[PDB]
Amino acid sequence: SLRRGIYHIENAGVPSAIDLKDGSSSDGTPIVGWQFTPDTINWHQLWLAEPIPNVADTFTLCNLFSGTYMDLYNGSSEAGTAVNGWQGTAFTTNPHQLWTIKKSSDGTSYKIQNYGSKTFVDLVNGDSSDGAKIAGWTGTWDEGNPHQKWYFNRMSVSSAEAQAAIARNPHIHGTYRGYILDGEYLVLPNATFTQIWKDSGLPGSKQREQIYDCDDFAIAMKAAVGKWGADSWKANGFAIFCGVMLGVNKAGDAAHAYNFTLTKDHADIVFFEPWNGGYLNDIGYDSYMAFY
Amino acid sequence: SLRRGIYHIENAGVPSAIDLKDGSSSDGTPIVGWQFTPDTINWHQLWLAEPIPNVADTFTLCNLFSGTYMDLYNGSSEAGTAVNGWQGTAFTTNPHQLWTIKKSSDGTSYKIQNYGSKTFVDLVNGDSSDGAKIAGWTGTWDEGNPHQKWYFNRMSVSSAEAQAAIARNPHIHGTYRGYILDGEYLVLPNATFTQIWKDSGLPGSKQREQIYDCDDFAIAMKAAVGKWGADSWKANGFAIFCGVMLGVNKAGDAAHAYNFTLTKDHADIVFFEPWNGGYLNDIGYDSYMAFY
Ligand SMILES: C[C@@H]1O[C@@H](O[C@@H]2[C@@H](O[C@H]3O[C@H](CO)[C@H](O)[C@H](O)[C@H]3O)[C@@H](O)[C@@H](CO)O[C@@H]2O)[C@@H](O)[C@H](O)[C@@H]1O
Ligand SMILES: C[C@@H]1O[C@@H](O[C@@H]2[C@@H](O[C@H]3O[C@H](CO)[C@H](O)[C@H](O)[C@H]3O)[C@@H](O)[C@@H](CO)O[C@@H]2O)[C@@H](O)[C@H](O)[C@@H]1O
Ligand SMILES: C[C@@H]1O[C@@H](O[C@@H]2[C@@H](O[C@H]3O[C@H](CO)[C@H](O)[C@H](O)[C@H]3O)[C@@H](O)[C@@H](CO)O[C@H]2O)[C@@H](O)[C@H](O)[C@@H]1O
Ligand SMILES: C[C@@H]1O[C@@H](O[C@@H]2[C@@H](O[C@H]3O[C@H](CO)[C@H](O)[C@H](O)[C@H]3O)[C@@H](O)[C@@H](CO)O[C@H]2O)[C@@H](O)[C@H](O)[C@@H]1O
Ligand SMILES: C[C@@H]1O[C@@H](O[C@@H]2[C@@H](O[C@H]3O[C@H](CO)[C@H](O)[C@H](O)[C@H]3O)[C@@H](O)[C@@H](CO)O[C@H]2O)[C@@H](O)[C@H](O)[C@@H]1O
Ligand SMILES: C[C@@H]1O[C@@H](O[C@@H]2[C@@H](O[C@H]3O[C@H](CO)[C@H](O)[C@H](O)[C@H]3O)[C@@H](O)[C@@H](CO)O[C@H]2O)[C@@H](O)[C@H](O)[C@@H]1O
Ligand SMILES: [Ca+2]
Ligand SMILES: [Ca+2]
Ligand SMILES: [Ca+2]
Ligand SMILES: [Ca+2]
Ligand code: NA
Ligand code: NA
Repeated sequence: SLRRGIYHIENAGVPSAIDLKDGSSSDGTPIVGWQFTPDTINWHQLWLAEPIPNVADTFTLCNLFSGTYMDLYNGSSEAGTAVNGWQGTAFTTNPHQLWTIKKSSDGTSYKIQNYGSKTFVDLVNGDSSDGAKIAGWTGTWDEGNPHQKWYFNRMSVSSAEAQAAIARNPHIHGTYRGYILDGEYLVLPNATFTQIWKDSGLPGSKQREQIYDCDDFAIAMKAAVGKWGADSWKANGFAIFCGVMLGVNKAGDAAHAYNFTLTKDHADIVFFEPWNGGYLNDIGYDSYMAFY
Repeated sequence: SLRRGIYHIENAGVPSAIDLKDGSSSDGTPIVGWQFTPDTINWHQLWLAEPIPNVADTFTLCNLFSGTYMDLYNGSSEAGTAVNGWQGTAFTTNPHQLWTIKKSSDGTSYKIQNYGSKTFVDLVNGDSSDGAKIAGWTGTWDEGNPHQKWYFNRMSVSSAEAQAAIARNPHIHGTYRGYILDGEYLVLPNATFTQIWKDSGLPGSKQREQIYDCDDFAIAMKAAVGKWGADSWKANGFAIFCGVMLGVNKAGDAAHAYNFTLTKDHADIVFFEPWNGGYLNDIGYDSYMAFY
């Protein structure tokens, strides 16, 4: 089954993503095909998939920016029926907003079936245009039709995935303890991570003994990413990935506080130095504590 | 010996504190007697005492606000010599800024002797006026003269004192681990702690599942106290006390993140709820992790 998480949903036939037009929270805002930039935040094109209990392979899809739900208009089974953003809730019984999401016949892309209508999310005519209609359409689970096939490009990690990435890092002290704060995290491109750092005001902060030293920089950077999360997204039920670590050098006579993020493939952590905005595979310390 | 730490220095004869006039960083700013309010930050009346290596019971005294040092003018041994704020460094060899500080004959108050002149810090005539002259004056270590006797009212804790306060709290989980970030901390009155909370903007923050929940509130409050430290004080070599704790309820099926501060007597911790600005002796959780 598709994991709970945040997805960038990309048509299998043409490089168009599922896009809530202008990110509007208005009821009945069109959901359309739109081009995208890899290794960015695609602000209108992120979807939180929430599994429904006691309904196999069935989800709500909440737009991360608008906090509104992918909705088949009046649940109609007519081919060409509008797919829109609409107000709802994560565990609604409204079948207009319930979507069965299972692998296509190519074993990699998915099809997205409305739970009520049993019709499929369809990029009409495979139109690659920006603002191309997406509709509910007749189809089958097994057919090759790329209009109705969608890559779910996973943008989030579970706490368990983050814990795995840390555990397979070689720069962890024997005495390490990790403290998990949330359940599901949006992984930032370094470009975005860096922009939050710049916007924090840390780049202009002076290192001062105890009163604003490494621990103040690291905790300030985490607070700044936390604030950016709440201020940026209207959806709930996830966090933004930004770690704090305390580390000790090899000689065991110097400690340091710093941040860490995750690679694009979600497999490994990268250390961030909030003094100078550097990314390092080796920051010259072994982490004895992390919270994230 | 007097501990390294931050002190509010209060005359034994009249309720006047040692005050750097208008907190000015200007060289030659008068240091004067001035009245004070207990359980506040007395902005111009806090002094960081830094022990000198290989000189017994001898210190620099740095004004926490100005970052300038208590200085006997031209190191003169003449009675009535000005005591001023002056630019210097924590481990200076300038005897104008070096002060031997040992218990008076009453065993509770101290006398403050210039290391160069061997004359004593004197509230001239015991004048209780706001802006009364403080000078270097002839005297002895043993005499009762209250003009030259000074209570060192300790405003800071060592990391060891903070660790003791946590350890004698009854709301600590069996699995607790504590992570120490700095060495010496200014303890805030609750009135000040509360004001930093209000000024953070947290009072108007909405609790949102994962994206701005208890851990975001607690880390935001710590960052806010860290920022207030750096922005408020020009001295270095200390931090502001504000803790983060993670806790678990008695049933072991609910966790919470929150802050903690220290009592006026520095002996115990008090829990702070950054959701609503409440202080609690029991927040209904046992702490399994803290960083401070
Ligand atoms: C190029 C075209 O592809 C397929 O048609 C699609 C449509 O496919 C879907 O709807 C049709 C009925 O209209 C049928 O139910 C099919 O099984 C289902 O996948 C649909 O995707 C529309 C809207 O984008 O575009 C095309 O018309 C195929 O059936 C056609 O023969 C033809 O090869
Ligand atoms: C009331 C007064 O108290 C004492 O005199 C102090 C001064 O005391 C100090 O200086 C004197 C010499 O002027 C002497 O060296 C003494 O041992 C030393 O403590 C001084 O504090 C000034 C400035 O505030 O005020 C008083 O004059 C005492 O010696 C006097 O006899 C008298 O009791
Ligand atoms: C918030 C906004 O984001 C961008 O504009 C969006 C646009 O974003 C996508 O398409 C553009 C080209 O139009 C790029 O490929 C981006 O990488 C995509 O994410 C669409 O989502 C449309 C339709 O909803 O809305 C626009 O606001 C960007 O161009 C803006 O400057 C701005 O940052
Ligand atoms: C059958 C119908 O179901 C609900 O109305 C849906 C509507 O539902 C959502 O939005 C409305 C406000 O328009 C309410 O907030 C619901 O709580 C939401 O779930 C949308 O799905 C639209 C667009 O497809 O269709 C309506 O039929 C319900 O509110 C109605 O009373 C009625 O039961
Ligand atoms: C920063 C400033 O602090 C207060 O004024 C100081 C003053 O503070 C002390 O004396 C006042 C009465 O004048 C109260 O007792 C305070 O509790 C004391 O801390 C002195 O330090 C003088 C001399 O240096 O400077 C003033 O600025 C306060 O009254 C101001 O509103 C302001 O907050
Ligand atoms: C003997 C004298 O000592 C120093 O001058 C002090 C002076 O020292 C401090 O302030 C000056 C600037 O005025 C420098 O930054 C020093 O580094 C500071 O330690 C003050 O103590 C004043 C007031 O009592 O007295 C001067 O004598 C030194 O700079 C001189 O060259 C000279 O060696
Ligand atoms: Ca949480
Ligand atoms: Ca610090
Ligand atoms: Ca530190
Ligand atoms: Ca959180
Ligand atoms: Na399910
Ligand atoms: Na010493």
